[PDB]
Amino acid sequence: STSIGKIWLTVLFIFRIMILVVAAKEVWGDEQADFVCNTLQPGCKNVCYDHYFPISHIRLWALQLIFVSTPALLVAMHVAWTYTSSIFFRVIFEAAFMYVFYVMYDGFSMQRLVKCNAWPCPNTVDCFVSRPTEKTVFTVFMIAVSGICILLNVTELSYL
Amino acid sequence: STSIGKIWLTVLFIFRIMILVVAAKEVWGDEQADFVCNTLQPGCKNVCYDHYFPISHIRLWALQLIFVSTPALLVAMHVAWTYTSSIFFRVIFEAAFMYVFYVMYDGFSMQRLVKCNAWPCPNTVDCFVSRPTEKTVFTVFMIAVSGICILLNVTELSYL
Amino acid sequence: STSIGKIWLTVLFIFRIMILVVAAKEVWGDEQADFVCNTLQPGCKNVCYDHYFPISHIRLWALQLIFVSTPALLVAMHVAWTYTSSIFFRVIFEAAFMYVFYVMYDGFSMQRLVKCNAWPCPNTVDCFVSRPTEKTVFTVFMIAVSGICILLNVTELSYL
Amino acid sequence: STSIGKIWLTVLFIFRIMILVVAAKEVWGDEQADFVCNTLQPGCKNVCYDHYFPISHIRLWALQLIFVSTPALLVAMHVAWTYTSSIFFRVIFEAAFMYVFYVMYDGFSMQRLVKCNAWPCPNTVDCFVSRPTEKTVFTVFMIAVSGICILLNVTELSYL
Amino acid sequence: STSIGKIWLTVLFIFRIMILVVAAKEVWGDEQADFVCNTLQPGCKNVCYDHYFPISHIRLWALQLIFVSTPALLVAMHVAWTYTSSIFFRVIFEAAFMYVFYVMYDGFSMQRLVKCNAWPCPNTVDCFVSRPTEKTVFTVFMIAVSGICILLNVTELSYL
Amino acid sequence: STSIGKIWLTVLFIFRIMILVVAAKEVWGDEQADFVCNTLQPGCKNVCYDHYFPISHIRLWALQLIFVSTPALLVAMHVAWTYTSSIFFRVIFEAAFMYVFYVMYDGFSMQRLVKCNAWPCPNTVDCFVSRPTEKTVFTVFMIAVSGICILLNVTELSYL
Amino acid sequence: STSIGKIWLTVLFIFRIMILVVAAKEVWGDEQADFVCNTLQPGCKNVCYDHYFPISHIRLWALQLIFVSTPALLVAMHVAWTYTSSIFFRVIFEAAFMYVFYVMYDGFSMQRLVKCNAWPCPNTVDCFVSRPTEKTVFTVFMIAVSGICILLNVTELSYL
Amino acid sequence: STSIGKIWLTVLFIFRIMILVVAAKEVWGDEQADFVCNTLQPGCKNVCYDHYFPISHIRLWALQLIFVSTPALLVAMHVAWTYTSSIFFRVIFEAAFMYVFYVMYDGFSMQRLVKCNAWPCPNTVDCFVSRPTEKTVFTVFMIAVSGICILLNVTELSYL
Amino acid sequence: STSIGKIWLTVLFIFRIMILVVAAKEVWGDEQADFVCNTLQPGCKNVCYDHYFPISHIRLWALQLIFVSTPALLVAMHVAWTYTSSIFFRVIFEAAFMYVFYVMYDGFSMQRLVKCNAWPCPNTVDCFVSRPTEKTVFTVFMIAVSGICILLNVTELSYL
Amino acid sequence: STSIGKIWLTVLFIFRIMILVVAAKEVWGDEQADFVCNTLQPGCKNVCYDHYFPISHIRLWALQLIFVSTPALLVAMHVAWTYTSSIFFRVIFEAAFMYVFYVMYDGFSMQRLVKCNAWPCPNTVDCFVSRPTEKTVFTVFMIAVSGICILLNVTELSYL
Amino acid sequence: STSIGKIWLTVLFIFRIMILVVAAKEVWGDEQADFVCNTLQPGCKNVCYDHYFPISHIRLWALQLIFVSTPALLVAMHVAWTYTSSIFFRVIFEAAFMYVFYVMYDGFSMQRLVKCNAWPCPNTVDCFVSRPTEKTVFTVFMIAVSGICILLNVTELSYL
Amino acid sequence: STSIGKIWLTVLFIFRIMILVVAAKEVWGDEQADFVCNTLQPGCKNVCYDHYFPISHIRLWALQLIFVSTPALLVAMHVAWTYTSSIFFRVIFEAAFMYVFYVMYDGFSMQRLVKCNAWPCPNTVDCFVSRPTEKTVFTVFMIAVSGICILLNVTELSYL
Repeated sequence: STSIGKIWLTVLFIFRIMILVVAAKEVWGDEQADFVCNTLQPGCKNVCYDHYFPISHIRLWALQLIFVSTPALLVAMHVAWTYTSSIFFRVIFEAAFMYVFYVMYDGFSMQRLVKCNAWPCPNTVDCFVSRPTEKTVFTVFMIAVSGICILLNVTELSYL
Repeated sequence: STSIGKIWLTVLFIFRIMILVVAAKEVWGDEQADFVCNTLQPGCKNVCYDHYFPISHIRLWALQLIFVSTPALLVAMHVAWTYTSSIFFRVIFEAAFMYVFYVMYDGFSMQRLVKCNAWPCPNTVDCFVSRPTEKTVFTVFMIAVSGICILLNVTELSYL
Repeated sequence: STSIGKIWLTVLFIFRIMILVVAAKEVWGDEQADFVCNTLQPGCKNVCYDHYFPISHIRLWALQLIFVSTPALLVAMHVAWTYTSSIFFRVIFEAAFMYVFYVMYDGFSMQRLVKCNAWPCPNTVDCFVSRPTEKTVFTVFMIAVSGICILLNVTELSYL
Repeated sequence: STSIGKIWLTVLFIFRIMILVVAAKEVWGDEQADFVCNTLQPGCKNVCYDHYFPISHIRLWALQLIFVSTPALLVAMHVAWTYTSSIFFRVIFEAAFMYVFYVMYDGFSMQRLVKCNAWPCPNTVDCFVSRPTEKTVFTVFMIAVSGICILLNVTELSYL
Repeated sequence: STSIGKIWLTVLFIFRIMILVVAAKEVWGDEQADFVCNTLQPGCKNVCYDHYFPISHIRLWALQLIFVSTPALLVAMHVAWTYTSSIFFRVIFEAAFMYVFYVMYDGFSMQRLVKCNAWPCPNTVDCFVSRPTEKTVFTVFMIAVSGICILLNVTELSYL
Repeated sequence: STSIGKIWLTVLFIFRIMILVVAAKEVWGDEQADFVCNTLQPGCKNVCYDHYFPISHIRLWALQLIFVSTPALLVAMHVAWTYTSSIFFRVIFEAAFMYVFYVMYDGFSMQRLVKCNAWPCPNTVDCFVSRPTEKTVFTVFMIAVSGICILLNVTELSYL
Repeated sequence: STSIGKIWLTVLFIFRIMILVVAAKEVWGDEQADFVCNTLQPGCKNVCYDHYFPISHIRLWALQLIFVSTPALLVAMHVAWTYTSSIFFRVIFEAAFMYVFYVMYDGFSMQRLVKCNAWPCPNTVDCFVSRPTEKTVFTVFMIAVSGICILLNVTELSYL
Repeated sequence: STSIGKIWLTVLFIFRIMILVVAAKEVWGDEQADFVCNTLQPGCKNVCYDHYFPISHIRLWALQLIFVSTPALLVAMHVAWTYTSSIFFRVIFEAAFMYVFYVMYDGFSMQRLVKCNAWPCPNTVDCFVSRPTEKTVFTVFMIAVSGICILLNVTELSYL
Repeated sequence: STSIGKIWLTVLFIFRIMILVVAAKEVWGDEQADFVCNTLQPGCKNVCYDHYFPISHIRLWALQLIFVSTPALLVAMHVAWTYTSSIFFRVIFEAAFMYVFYVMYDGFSMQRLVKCNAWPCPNTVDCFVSRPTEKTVFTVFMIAVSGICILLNVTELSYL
Repeated sequence: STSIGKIWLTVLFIFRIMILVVAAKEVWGDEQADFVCNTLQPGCKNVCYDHYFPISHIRLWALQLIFVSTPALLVAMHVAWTYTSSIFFRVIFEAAFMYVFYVMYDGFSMQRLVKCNAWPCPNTVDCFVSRPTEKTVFTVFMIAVSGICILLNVTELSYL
Repeated sequence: STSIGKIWLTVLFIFRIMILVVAAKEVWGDEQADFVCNTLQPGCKNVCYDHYFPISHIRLWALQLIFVSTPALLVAMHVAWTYTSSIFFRVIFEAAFMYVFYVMYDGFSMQRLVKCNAWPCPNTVDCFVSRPTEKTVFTVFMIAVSGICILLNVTELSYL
Repeated sequence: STSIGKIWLTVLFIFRIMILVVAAKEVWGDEQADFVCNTLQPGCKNVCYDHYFPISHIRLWALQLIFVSTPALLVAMHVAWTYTSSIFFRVIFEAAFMYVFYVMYDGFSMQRLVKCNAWPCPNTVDCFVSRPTEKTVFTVFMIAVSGICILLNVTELSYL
């Protein structure tokens, strides 16, 4: 009847791990040498990439998995009331990274072209990103599992 | 007499894993720097590659292995009627990825040449893909095991 | 007196694995960026490489190891007459890959130079392959163990 | 009431490890070929990089994890008074690496541009670093866990 | 008094493994892109490298470790006179690879420069090899352990 | 009172391992393509690098760890007076590699610039090395642990 | 009253010469190395340039000046009825080159961009011409003087 | 008293010629390959150069010398009232080219940098012109002689 | 009635000169650096150009003008029967160069593409020539004047 | 006794002409493509060259020859008191260009290296000029003849 | 009867001039940048070109025309026996340059390929010359006129 | 008997002119882009070329022709004792340039290789000059005519 969510959290936990490590260092790994900017100006590349990518998706997520897994290893070793507390933390972190995500990345749709008007860059330049479609797809999966994990976590935290 | 399919599913499960990991990061790994486009136009490469490859085969498959393996880890931990349910999910996911596959990739035959008429690209350009033959071959194996796994799954789900 | 072949099959099984993984991703890994074609024509490289290498040796072999190892994991889990059946499959697969091998690759001697007259390629071009000698050597070892495994398998399948 | 800090130290220990290994060889790994200097002068690159990066962050930290983990493996095997000693060492090392860190790296804010006036380099050149923002972020996390680990360690060493 | 050689063989076995894997894919891994030939002639590189390196040292050795380790896994599983037989094979293989080694590689001293007069190569060209000194050093260690393993193996096979 | 050194040797043994593997293939791995020589002369690079680096630090050390770890696996399996013998070997090897180290590498301070007057190289050329500072630092740590391990080993070998 | 046209013909004759030789080998001289085509395909340049420029303006004109000046040197040396004949030829040649001009060059407005779909050229490529504006301007001057020379020539040939 | 201007016109006529031919094909001759634009975009060069240089100064001037010299060769051959007419034409042409000059070229001060936002050019690019100072100087001389020639021509045409 | 041909020969003589010198060093001058061959093979360019262009058109013609003008300067200075002799030579030379022309150059139509299978050139390569159309046009003019000069020369040599 | 200076002025006039035209377009002609600046920054070349060379020596001189030759063609045609006037102008122009010369060019010694800190140029860059010695030499000759021409002109203008 | 040779010498004198100046700076002018050597070795080009071309044909000839024309301007101005003297010099110079020619240039047939084994050049390299055929042709013409001029000069010097 | 030298001076005067202008701008014209230095160091080229070529031969000579021709135009216009004076100047200038020549250029033999150790240049570099042989040859001719002109000039100045 209740606490099926424990299962679903384990399922989605392992799921998220596998979604990352498989596509982890085989999608975004090449996202420094594949940022073709249409200029001879040295440095404009690194500037624009730092501009539109303060953090790469995979790092944010990996952190999110840690901060959301930390209450598990927290509640495991407590002694040799706390349940609901660790679970509430498990809500708010998740929600936080989702927020930060949408703020840094207007929506869940990578734009093929990105303009750029930083300093080394003389004027508005046109820099191209790698495989925006596919990254968008993986975003949709991980935000989806995020929303699920939230909703379950909220419901079973509402057990009264 | 029946439930030999449990064996065949384990066999083909491990099989599919081995078919991937062996040829996984040793076939498609070089499928970004081996997409020779016949133009000086910057960016046309990444655009055309994103066009004809929203997702690389191996990612789709890896997902398919997860969504089809999830009902196993689901049914394993249930308590400390559901059988047929997890099995039916195990059908529909498999079939789904096969459909998505054929839609994104007209048939199971990579074309050596691909034309391209996106934006950075001035007109219809001629971009060449890497090793289309061999990838086609591996597609045939994995779709084949897919069809098998379906057919078994349907039959033994038809046990009445 | 008999079924020493079980040992020899285990020995050669592990042997073949070790011959691969050692020289696996340390010989053929560089066999895309080391296919020097004497032309400016874009794409002629990928075309000619796909022409004379529909599959790289290591993939064929890896498959062969799987299809020949599958009857082992097959016979292991059967219940919780079949022996000779799994063994006969173990013959015919092995023989098949040897045939396919010799057909795709006229004999067991990589030619240093390969001509090529596909479409992007204007006329007969001269493309050079990497380390043909050494690959030939490893072919000789793996076909050799193949012939051995066949001969043993046939003899002990002839036990009557 | 007391020695909850043992937990928190294990938690943050494993935490720090995971923060590193995830972003370890996927952030700073490319920090040699992504140091774009605006000069033709050979060697000025390596000179300026050695100048402003005598050590890369990750090495310093990794050492810090070892010197701070060494008193654990020290106190574990002692026989087959020392507690407070190993703990005090565990304070002073941590504090030391924090100091060294702030000295080598004026504050916790990587500057996008760095000037350079070493020998091969004719005059003040303008060299650009990769992803200064993101590295700054990870610095903030690891110094943060550092300050926590200090404060706990000091308090529970003040148990009297 | 006798069969100390069993120890010494285990010691040197593990030794040889460690000498390889450490320097294995960190010395010879770059021995394709570091074969600087002083010509514009396409292909002359791959030709000359195949000429003076039919096999790279590490492959020969790895094989030698397998053929010399095979009699161990052979004698281990025999039943569920042979001792001296497996040991004699263990002699002759070792000696064989030492012979093949000295034949392919005149002595144990890599020459910095190598001339080359194959076909694509118009005339005698001057091709430079990478780090000949260091490879020579590792040759000396592995041939040394080889000679030791031989001598022990011969003596204790002479036990009468 | 005595044989605390057994602990300290285990501590520093594991320490040295961790100092290597962490910074092992993440510092010196790029020390072939980062040896910028100020000449068009082909080959002068490989010549000068072989000149001033007959061996890279990490190899020497790795060997030293093996030759110094070999008396441990030696004394472990002796039967199924020797103590002091294995320990004395454990002294002299350590001291040897320290000597060889200082001879090949005048002191423990990598020079940023290195001149070179070998054969392909027309005259005294100016070749630049990568990150000399940081490598110097790691040298200081490993020689330091070396001196410690010596001093302990000598003292407890002086137990009488 | 009449034969002012003799003057005007001398005036415009010398004029046309000066308009050419001044801008002759200082405008169109660089119209081979300034035909930037957006493709790597060898030869597509020369093909497209030959396509849209069977003849460069200046050659056509120079010929026109010769064929229109030939009746002058013709009528000069006749002996040591013909007047109207040489004059009529002087009309029809002029008119002819004007026609040929407008046919080869749709109007008197060089287009900045020119597409091209010849053979070496894979598909419709985008080739850019040099200084189309300025050449258009000089066309307007020379066609203008052409129309004048015609009109005068016709009128004074209509003297009856 | 009057018609000193005939002298001054001959003086300045020959002057202008000499100012051109000396600096003619030794200043602006290199003004196609010295228009460094900060972009990889093919064609943007020719576009921007055609934009800000519909005509190069020297052509405009050369024309002006012809149209202003034409009334001289006109008045010379008139027969074998007209004076003031040829002189008035000699005014209005001169004034015209001065006007056209100032319109095409905002003032007599070449700007070192010129932005550009034409079609091939993705956005506002920064293109650099060659030796803007020196060309400005020669403009000042030729406009100066122009103003003089005007003023004299007007005065002596005002002879009544 | 007769010897109008003297005029026509002077006319066409001066004509041919003017057709050359105008288009002389402004068409074929760039016919060495505009022979784009689709190969990296050094030297294949010069080989193929020497193959299909033993002589450039303009040289052949220039010679023809000299050998055909030599009988004029011959007959001019004879003293201080011969007429028909110098005229007959004037026929046969002209005819000769026309023959040689058609032999070296199959017809009067330059082919855009030329294949080439000389020695440095590995196989049949595809080399592109510059402006084949326009050169063909000038050939048609000069062969045309050649045929005229012949026909006149033959007729008036047939005066009897 | 007097007006030998007329001779000396003709002598030095023709002299100066010959000194220029010989070394004119054979020294400074290559002074745009031989201004090697040690930076990748586009445009910094043209900027720095315009900075330190507002005018090339030869232009200044050529002007000086014209303004100093203009009083000759002035005094020649005066009619069909003025002597001293044209001669005084002949002094002041000469002196003027000498002044302007020394101002633009600190002394008569071209510096091999020139630093530069204009806008595109990030900081003080090091740009190298071509053949500074030789240009200095020719400066010394032309300033020398200048001083002579002055001194004579002043003396014979002081005839009273 | 005699001294027709005066004519023939004038004819061939002017002839030789015209053969040169036409093909003079339009054949050998590009014979420095069209000497494609198949090596990366800097300098080997200039070395090999200096080796096989101590002097270019056209220089030798031009000298020969001067030394053979000098006795004409010699005999012209003698006063305001010598005839035969100037004529004999006119023989021996001509013959001399023919000898020097054949010595420097084995025969009158340029070889397409030339090997080269000078110092910078590591070993026998293969350098390709430009248009060897055509230069050979012009050699044949000029040596031919040389032999004629000799034979006439000898005969009419044999007038007795 | 005497003043044949007037002839010989005219002969050699015109000779020297022709030797220059023929080989003038067709030998040394390419002596800036053909100074191949074996270094990446920017600027070292221009430095070394300025070092070993403060002046190119042809300039020195051209000056020498002017200073030695100036006494001719001097003595021509003297009026509308001086003879020996102009002739003595004609000696000393000639001798001077010969001296300066031998000083700047150790002897009359251009060395193929030239070392260089100026400032930008890090150490002794190896720079290669173009066609040293041929330039040496022309030096021998012009110094030869120089010595002749001297000797004649001295003798006939010794007429008493």
